[PDB]
Amino acid sequence: MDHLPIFCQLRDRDCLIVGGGDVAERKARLLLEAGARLTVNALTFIPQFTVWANEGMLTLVEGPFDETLLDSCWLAIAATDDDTVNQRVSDAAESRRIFCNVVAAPKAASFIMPSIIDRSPLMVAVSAGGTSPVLARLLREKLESLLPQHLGQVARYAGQLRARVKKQFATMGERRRFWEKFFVNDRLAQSLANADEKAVNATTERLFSEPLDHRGEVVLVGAGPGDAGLLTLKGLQQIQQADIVVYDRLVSDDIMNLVRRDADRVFVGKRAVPQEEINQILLREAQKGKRVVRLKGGDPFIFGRGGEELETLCHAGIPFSVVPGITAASGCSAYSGIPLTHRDYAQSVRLVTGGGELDWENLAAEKQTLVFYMGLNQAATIQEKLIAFGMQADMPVALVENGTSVKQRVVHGVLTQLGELAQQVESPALIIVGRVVALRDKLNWFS
Amino acid sequence: MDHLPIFCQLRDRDCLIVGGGDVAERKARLLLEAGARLTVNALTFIPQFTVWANEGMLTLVEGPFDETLLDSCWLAIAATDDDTVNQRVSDAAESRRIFCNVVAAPKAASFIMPSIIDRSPLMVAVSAGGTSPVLARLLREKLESLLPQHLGQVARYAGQLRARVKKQFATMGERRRFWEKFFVNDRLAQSLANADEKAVNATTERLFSEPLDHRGEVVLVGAGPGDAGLLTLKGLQQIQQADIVVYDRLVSDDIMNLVRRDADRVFVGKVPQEEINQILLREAQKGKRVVRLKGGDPFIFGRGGEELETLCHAGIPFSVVPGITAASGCSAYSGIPLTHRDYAQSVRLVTGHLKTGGELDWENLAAEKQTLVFYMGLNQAATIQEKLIAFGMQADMPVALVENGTSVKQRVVHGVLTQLGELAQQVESPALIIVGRVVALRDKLNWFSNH
Ligand SMILES: Nc1ncnc2c1ncn2[C@@H]1O[C@H](CSCC[C@H](N)C(=O)O)[C@@H](O)[C@H]1O
Ligand SMILES: Nc1ncnc2c1ncn2[C@@H]1O[C@H](CSCC[C@H](N)C(=O)O)[C@@H](O)[C@H]1O
Ligand SMILES: [Cl-]
Repeated sequence: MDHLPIFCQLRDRDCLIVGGGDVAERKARLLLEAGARLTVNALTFIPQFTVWANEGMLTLVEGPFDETLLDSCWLAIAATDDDTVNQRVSDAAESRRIFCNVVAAPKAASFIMPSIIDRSPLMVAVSAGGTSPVLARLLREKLESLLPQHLGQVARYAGQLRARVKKQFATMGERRRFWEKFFVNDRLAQSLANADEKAVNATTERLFSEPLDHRGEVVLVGAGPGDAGLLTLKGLQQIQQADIVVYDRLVSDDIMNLVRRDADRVFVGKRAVPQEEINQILLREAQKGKRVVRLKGGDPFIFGRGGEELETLCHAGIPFSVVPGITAASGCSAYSGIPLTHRDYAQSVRLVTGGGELDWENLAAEKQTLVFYMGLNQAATIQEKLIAFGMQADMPVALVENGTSVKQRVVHGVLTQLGELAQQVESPALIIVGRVVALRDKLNWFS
Repeated sequence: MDHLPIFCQLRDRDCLIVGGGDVAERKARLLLEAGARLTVNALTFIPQFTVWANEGMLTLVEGPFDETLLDSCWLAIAATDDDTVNQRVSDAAESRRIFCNVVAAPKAASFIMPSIIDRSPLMVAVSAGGTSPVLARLLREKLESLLPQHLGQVARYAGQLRARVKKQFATMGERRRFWEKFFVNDRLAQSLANADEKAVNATTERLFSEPLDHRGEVVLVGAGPGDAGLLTLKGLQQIQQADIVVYDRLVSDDIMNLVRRDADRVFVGKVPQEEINQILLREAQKGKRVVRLKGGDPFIFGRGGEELETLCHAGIPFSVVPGITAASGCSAYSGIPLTHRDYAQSVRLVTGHLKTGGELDWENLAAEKQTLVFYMGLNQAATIQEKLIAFGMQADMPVALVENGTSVKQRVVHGVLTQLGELAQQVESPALIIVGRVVALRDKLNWFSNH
């Protein structure tokens, strides 16, 4: 430790930036977010500064550097392109004992500005002293993955709640157990972000009433189509906080390698298990006060039977939420360079499954993009019917298997070849029909 | 933000602690490790101060608070059990514009001391600012598990190499590609921790020798419909590393706070299409990392094709990260599942207005067993009501408009088809129109909020 990190309260304190270009604008925004009473000294300003000055948000002083602008200041920043000026500013502040930063130069400055993760009042700052700014960027990326946006909201609420955390919890050990289910109860977090100050109470007293070991909720989470990068932030946060993960084949191992190692896993997909057993497993492991995560390929509410799994839980009074995901259509479209819409090619995208019967004349109408989920088997009779109902036989067709994954296969061509091309693939695969499939020869950036 | 974190260089700068107990000792240890010229001024001192002064590491002043002792200082810590004394200290630091800390009063004074995770020269600082100390330790301990031990050695060796990297690579782009390869090299990390110099050099020489890609790139990122938690991991990596971010009206302020602070942002809302094409094409010419940040998914009514079509021929590398489309987002947050059993066998994503001429194929849209989702159809609600009824759709078919779906300003109004026109008047862009029997599932699956 040769830098001491301190968290400064800058609201209504005079702070000086010397320089009027892009780098000053990024430091000025930073210091404006924190409530500095800010002056900016420069030989000229990029328009964004003249805007801020008109909204009364800071003060501009045009001209050369005047060291008297430091007379009543608490922090200084050199952010010009002239090392002579920066050196003058740096030297004017050391004799006044104003902490000072030189953007150009970590050395020869009395403070360094780190990377920040803002969740006010909660804050995390990362630096390595000027040695490795990229490595701090990498740390900041990861930390932004991991901290819910609304954690600051719950941070705050914990404030005037420490009152009650003693007249209903005696030992410091149980006191921390409560605190631990507090900061992870996203139903409280969403309730606070959405100002719903009755969902907030109903969950505040459910936290003081229910036994200390009970945290029973269900979270339906979309895994996305296969690529672990295609998970959502809230999705990742949720599978970090899960007591149990109930998952099937359609969830990739890359996604499962993200699930906390000290967490129960129930494999529920197939081997070589009807819907209602899955419903009972979820119900069962939630009534035991465990935080359940149901992980499903793609998006839960698109052919995932997500609806069925949540109406089993609405009977028994079990909280739940849904974190959506990338359905296969979106992924496969993007990772094969076949946009579902483009210009006036198609007025509508149709996501269709493969009792009752499919309406055939509807599927042949022009100005559509047909996307068939679970249709490899019925693929034979699909080419027959579309031709029989008047679709042009030169209509491009594409089948995308293991979309977005490091083994993705794409097979394209023409509607007349549809039956031949469906043997060349296996589940999970997507049939895409329409004129946009011709775009892959210019847009395919994956293979 | 309520505090601005900075990292002070304390070597040879005077600081005052006032008070002399177990608290004062802890802060004094912190300031001594940071190389400060320390004065402690207290009425009595626990033994640890006595020993520190013996070895000539701080100056002791036994007596009541001496304001003049501030006159030379960069930081003051008030650390006594007397609030009256602590405030006199805070008031003397304020008149001299010296950042001051009061251990008993996080809300008074000028700076707060965070918890520290040392991986010197790597440091992570955590604080909830006094509101939550429990979450501080809970976060601090979790962070302690994520950062390896050898992260310090990698970082120390990175600074030693920083001079060589600046002479050898000319532009900013290729130093960036050097450092990205450097910090994800697990072999190079183990060789430093094992103090194996022959292996450090071998890997270092090969790295300096690799040709680096000088080209820029453009990445279409789907921002999702609004909630910042619905961005994808890949999409966070792109905007956390991007040089320029071209964004539009339909990207929320919460998503934009996730862009790298030292990147420039160009707005394209209210600008036509062929201009966006060129501004992208122009900003990628400088060989920078251009992110085009689009609400929703970029291939569902975002004209992501038009943008990338230029660059297949202009020799620019590009790729696309998909996003949560407004349909998937609004369904999950309205309680309205898009499919369900055989309520619907298919889901239609439809545009609200066509290319001037051309009529929507209402015969097709009117078909049974499908969920209908109209994008940017608000201003045409009344005609969708008419036409659908004209082409067979029943009258009591439920409908829902999800205005601003997935944000904290989300409104949802529902009804039946014959009310579609008046429902649209009490909503504003951006809104989605959902039509079909899955809308009835709302009163059982709504978990988000009663608006
Ligand atoms: N990675 C993938 N590549 C190609 N098709 C996929 C896929 N993942 C899922 N699918 C398609 O989706 C079907 C599973 S049923 C629905 C999947 C999920 N609810 C989603 O939103 O995508 C499979 O039959 C297959 O047609
Ligand atoms: N958060 C939101 N809530 C409701 N409708 C939204 C929305 N975000 C986008 N939309 C709809 O999308 C239209 C723009 S078209 C671009 C959307 C993008 N292709 C996607 O996948 O989402 C808007 O007119 C609006 O009708
Ligand atoms: Cl650094």
